[PDB]
Amino acid sequence: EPSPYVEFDRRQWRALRMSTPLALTEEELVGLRGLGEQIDLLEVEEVYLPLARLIHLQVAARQRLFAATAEFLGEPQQNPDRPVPFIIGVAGSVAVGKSTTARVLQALLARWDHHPRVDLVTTDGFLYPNAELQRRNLMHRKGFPESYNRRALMRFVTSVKSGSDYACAPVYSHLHYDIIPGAEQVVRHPDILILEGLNVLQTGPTLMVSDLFDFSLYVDARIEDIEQWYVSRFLAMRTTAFADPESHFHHYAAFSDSQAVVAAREIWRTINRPNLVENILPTRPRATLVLRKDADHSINRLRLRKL
Amino acid sequence: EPSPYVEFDRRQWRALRMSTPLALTEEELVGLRGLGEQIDLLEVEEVYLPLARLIHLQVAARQRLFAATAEFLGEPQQNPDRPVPFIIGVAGSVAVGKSTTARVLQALLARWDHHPRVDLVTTDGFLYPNAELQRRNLMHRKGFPESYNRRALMRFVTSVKSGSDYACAPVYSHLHYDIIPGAEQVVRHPDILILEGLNVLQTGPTLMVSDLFDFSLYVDARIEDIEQWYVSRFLAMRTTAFADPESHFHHYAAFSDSQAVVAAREIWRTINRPNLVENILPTRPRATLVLRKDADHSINRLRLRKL
Ligand SMILES: Nc1ncnc2c1ncn2[C@@H]1O[C@H](COP(=O)(O)OP(=O)(O)OP(=O)(O)O)[C@@H](O)[C@H]1O
Ligand SMILES: Nc1ncnc2c1ncn2[C@@H]1O[C@H](COP(=O)(O)OP(=O)(O)OP(=O)(O)O)[C@@H](O)[C@H]1O
Ligand code: NA
Ligand code: NA
Repeated sequence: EPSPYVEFDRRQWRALRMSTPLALTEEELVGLRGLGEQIDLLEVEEVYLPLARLIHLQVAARQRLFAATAEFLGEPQQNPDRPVPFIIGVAGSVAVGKSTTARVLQALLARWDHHPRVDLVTTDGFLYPNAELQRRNLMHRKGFPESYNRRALMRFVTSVKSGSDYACAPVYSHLHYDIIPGAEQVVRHPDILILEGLNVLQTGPTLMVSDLFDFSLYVDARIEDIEQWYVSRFLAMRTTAFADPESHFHHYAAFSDSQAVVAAREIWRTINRPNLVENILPTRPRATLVLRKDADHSINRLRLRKL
Repeated sequence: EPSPYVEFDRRQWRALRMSTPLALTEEELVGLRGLGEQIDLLEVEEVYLPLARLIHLQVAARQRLFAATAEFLGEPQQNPDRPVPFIIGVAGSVAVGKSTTARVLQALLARWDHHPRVDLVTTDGFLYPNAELQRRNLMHRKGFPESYNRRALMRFVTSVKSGSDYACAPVYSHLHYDIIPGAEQVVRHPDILILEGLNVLQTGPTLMVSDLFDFSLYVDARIEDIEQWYVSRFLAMRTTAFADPESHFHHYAAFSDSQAVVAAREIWRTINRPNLVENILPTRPRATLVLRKDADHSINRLRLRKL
């Protein structure tokens, strides 16, 4: 029976790469790869290149849609070379790899003919300050929809896509586990804006950023695996981030593999997992493209929305 | 501050009509107008013509989007003259005029160059049978999301848009207040499919028909007015539909203006109003175009989604 989707195995997907050129060194893929991630240039070749090709085919097509409305509205023509920014959403669970997926994607798309301004904005900075979360009894729901200033987030994307000269987003510090005072990321009329976060794909009683997306990615994996990835990465961070005396979680550095595992699982059980199940996963159905990962972080399956 | 929307007054909207021809007689508008509706050829000129123009501009544009994905997928070209059907959703409250709005729209779009097959499907037929509603304790929630076989509805639209040769939908009888046994509406690869219902625009934890829409209309009016329209129409039906001895509500024909008013308001209070507030109105934010009506049924304002 008919389906809005079309699935592929990596062999199948690899072939749609067609002629697409690989413009990234292995030293560059590294500065994009997050701790624990297994992405290599091969995967970028058989998976991210076709995806970049697809996206570019749609970037031009997606604008005929706006032009039409512009033609209808009698309005003049586009603004000869400052089009409606193509907005891309990247969603997925904590520790699934989306952050890397988002960075690799921005790199590939920026290295394109004529060289388009491709900005990447994570929703981290749209989290409420710890003081504000403390006030709303939310310090233990960081990552849940309500922990974000979803209104500010919407004003931001709406602004950039509505053709603004520049827009600002706050900045979150992963070292201090909090929003950075006075800091800001400025975005100037990009050609493509990539928005990455746990729920970007959420719908609601109001127009949300998921409604402004022209294309969307959802990095997926078996829930047991992600937990394994989360915990492993947690243990792994004892000698990297947590090692730093400035880290809000420096006390974790001294944990034993054993107590660190216990600590990691508890956080996952009480926070990240509930949010994945209750909020993130239910948005997967409408992702333009879903990247399914095997326990080894390898992307070997894909589901595309043809409808 | 930027907005995804752009509003118009009828004067403003009237002008976007541009050159669009009026191909409907006043005798034809009548066979489309529902009891209580005040729509006339003037309104069709200053409101429905621009709208038809807009939609046609998008019908071609919207397909460059599919072609792109087809080009990417290596797939051959479209099927030379049986394109991806353009799906249009029309939503709104009971008694707001959408049913008429939907019929007038189908008429206008069918009377177009090359003459496209424009089918209209109301979600009435996707309601569960009274026996089935009785079983789910839903006979008093007819119109609410749960009273519809939303899965069958999705299979239907998915099927038509996925390029099916033909698809079937059940048929609802307004005379018998129930689904008609063995009846079916067959839709054959339309060029445009109009889907009209109370909630068509609903989103959820799963891919829904709102997600397959290429354009959407939401007929709006002040809630107090709609109630007035509902009640008036209810009274008015004592000498038309209810007069028929076959009517499931024939007993209403004998009501006095007074007890009929009481009866009408109760139904509105307990069913239609709650559903408008809790389910329909919350979907308005994402309608491509909203037709705002003044107490006299006159459309004098419009809100278009430019984003
Ligand atoms: N305490 C931390 N210090 C630094 N980085 C952290 C910390 N916790 C999580 N991270 C994340 O590690 C990410 C890079 O790895 P990856 O790209 O695999 O992240 P992820 O899977 O999206 O996980 P997360 O949602 O925690 O970022 C950075 O984007 C950063 O947000
Ligand atoms: N008992 C009834 N008998 C016949 N038609 C009815 C009855 N109740 C409501 N209607 C509706 O009257 C509609 C035509 O008028 P209009 O186009 O104004 O309807 P509407 O505002 O959408 O109201 P409704 O949702 O009740 O159809 C028909 O589509 C039919 O569904
Ligand atoms: Na910028
Ligand atoms: Na047909």
